[PDB]
Amino acid sequence: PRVLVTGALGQIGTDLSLALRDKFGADSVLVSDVVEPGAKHPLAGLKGVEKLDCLDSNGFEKLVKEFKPTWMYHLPAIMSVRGEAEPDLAMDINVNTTRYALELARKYNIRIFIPSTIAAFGDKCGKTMTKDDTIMNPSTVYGVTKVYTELLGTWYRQKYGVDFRSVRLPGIISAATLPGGGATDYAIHMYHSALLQKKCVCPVLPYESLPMMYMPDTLNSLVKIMEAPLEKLTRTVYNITGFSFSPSELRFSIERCTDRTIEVEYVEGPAQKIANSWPDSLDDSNARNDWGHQVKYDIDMMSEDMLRQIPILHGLPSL
Amino acid sequence: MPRVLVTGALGQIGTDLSLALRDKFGADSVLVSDVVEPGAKHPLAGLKGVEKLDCLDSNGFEKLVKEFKPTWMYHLPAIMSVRGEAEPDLAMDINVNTTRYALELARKYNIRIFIPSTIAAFGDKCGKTMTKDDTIMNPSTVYGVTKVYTELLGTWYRQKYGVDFRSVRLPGIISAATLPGGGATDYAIHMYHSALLQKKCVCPVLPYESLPMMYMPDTLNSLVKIMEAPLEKLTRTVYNITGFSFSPSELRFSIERCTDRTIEVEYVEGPAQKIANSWPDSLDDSNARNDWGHQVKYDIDMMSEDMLRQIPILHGLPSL
Ligand SMILES: NC(=O)c1ccc[n+]([C@@H]2O[C@H](COP(=O)([O-])OP(=O)(O)OC[C@H]3O[C@@H](n4cnc5c(N)ncnc54)[C@H](O)[C@@H]3O)[C@@H](O)[C@H]2O)c1
Ligand SMILES: NC(=O)c1ccc[n+]([C@@H]2O[C@H](COP(=O)([O-])OP(=O)(O)OC[C@H]3O[C@@H](n4cnc5c(N)ncnc54)[C@H](O)[C@@H]3O)[C@@H](O)[C@H]2O)c1
Repeated sequence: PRVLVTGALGQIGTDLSLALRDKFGADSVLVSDVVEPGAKHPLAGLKGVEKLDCLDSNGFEKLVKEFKPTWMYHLPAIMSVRGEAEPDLAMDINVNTTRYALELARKYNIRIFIPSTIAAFGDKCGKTMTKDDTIMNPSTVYGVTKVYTELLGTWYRQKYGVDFRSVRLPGIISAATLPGGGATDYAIHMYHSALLQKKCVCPVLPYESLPMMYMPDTLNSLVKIMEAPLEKLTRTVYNITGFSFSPSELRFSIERCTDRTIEVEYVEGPAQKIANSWPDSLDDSNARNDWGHQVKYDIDMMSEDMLRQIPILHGLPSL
Repeated sequence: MPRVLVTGALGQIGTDLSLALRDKFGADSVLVSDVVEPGAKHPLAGLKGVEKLDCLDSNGFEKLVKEFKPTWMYHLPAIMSVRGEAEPDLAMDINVNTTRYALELARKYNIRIFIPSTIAAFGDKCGKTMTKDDTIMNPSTVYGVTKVYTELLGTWYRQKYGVDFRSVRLPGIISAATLPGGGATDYAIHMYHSALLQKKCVCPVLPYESLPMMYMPDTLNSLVKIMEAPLEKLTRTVYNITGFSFSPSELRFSIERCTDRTIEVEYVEGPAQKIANSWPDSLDDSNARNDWGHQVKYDIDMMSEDMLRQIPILHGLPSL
């Protein structure tokens, strides 16, 4: 198994690149992104890290000819909040990079994973335990580009036999990457605020529940789906979930683990109208039955690990 | 009176729509455009307000919009379902990129913009009988895929920027003015030609494959009416519409009534069959009916009468 990763230096890529390196060995894994890893970044100095802009189809093909992958994880995308503000970049990146990856997957017989997202759903999905097949009316361009990713991948599978595999990831929580202005990124902010003992200004409303998953469960699942025999897969795109929580549910969790009250004021920002159009929870029975998707962390296990790791990885005050 | 721009105008839909808009609103208020120039027997040859514009040329597309200042736009170019399976790269280039440019232009210059979708946007999980406006969409062609994209992108432009994006999922459209090509629903137009010529029709769709269809006069009344409707009457951006549903053998019987003779039709399955089979047999268009008055005058025999009489006149095929 020779594994190419594109968009490999962001939140998912960082940890997935290390996980795959450890399992199949550094010589069987090639990691690429349009930027280079910074000095403090976990993949710096390592070899088998390349620069590739996936918008350059010929460059893309060049790397694939040379490395001869049997597997590819295609991760570059502009996500829900950023996309609303830079839609042109969203459409370019999410539509065209994906187009080229699937064309290379067809031509060089690569098994290709491209993640979708709960942002592919909108307010007609059926908000409670959303099924794998339902109405898709996303309210963000990111979401729109991901419905397209899903349909087009599945068409490549039917038409050419391309082994296209995908999951709808819930919001993903990890320690290793600092927090942005993204929709589910408030969770990652509250951990940091609690460690610094500062005011958390949470843009998502206190009782807005969302499906979420902690990264080690995400890594197990992204490898497991791709190791599975094709024969076992009754579909190309699967909901997976970890657990649903609201920001008040997260604040509690963090208080139980720090034995100290933390400071949260809830003032809505752009993430709230977005999150509200998403499902509260997913039905992932198909992923469970077909290829063994499973979850070992609950919200309190995750907080304990997050409150330990953040001080180690970014020097915030330990607990 | 609106100022209407039509892109993709020389094709099957464009030809008859362009003429209708010219009649109704004045030739002065209608600009139409296409990547090629019209050939001399084309109904739009020799007419004013007919330009050459490649919609993949964003700069060029913008320049014409700037000069003309439309208030409405019908953005028609696409690669359709049978051709798209064979030329997928072209389908994705046309169907995605021109659409993107159109919407940006609609936003930027305040255009009410119509972009047709299709029954081909549905697949075999849609609910095959009397399919709803809102249902599972799992199209089994790249065209279908790009049209789901078009539906959702346009909708997002309505929500995010206030763009008055409007659309319908057209069924198989039947018209006489345009010579039939290789597409799925076009077996129907060929069968009218084979009958006037008294030649074999080798049909690549299987005889009992029912599909939603509509006759051009009705589709024209609907295309104009959806665009005249005031925005507050529209409960949604994308509407199903149909005329009536028929299979190849139904169409053959209907031609045989009018000709009072037998046609020869042999069924040899082609690539149109699998595609067509994944589409709805019929659609629920109640929302379109209630919201903006979508209505239908022709049935299959009114349609055959008119096709068999019109094709000779328009194209010199043997009469009656
Ligand atoms: N993190 C989440 O909570 C989450 C949730 C659901 C789905 N996903 C999906 O997982 C994938 C990865 O998400 P992430 O959280 O790692 O995002 P991220 O923004 O953290 O990482 C994205 C990486 O893509 C790179 N990139 C941008 N343009 C590129 C280009 N033209 N060529 C090559 N690389 C380019 C960026 O430099 C960055 O390293 C995306 O498709 C995303 O939609 C993520
Ligand atoms: N005809 C049907 O039964 C049917 C059904 C459903 C939806 N539609 C939609 O209606 C639209 C028009 O269909 P049609 O049947 O008239 O198609 P057609 O193929 O007959 O006509 C297409 C026209 O678009 C033009 N074109 C191609 N590339 C172009 C470009 N880059 N810039 C400008 N023009 C370009 C072609 O020259 C042609 O004149 C399509 O979006 C189609 O999906 C048609």
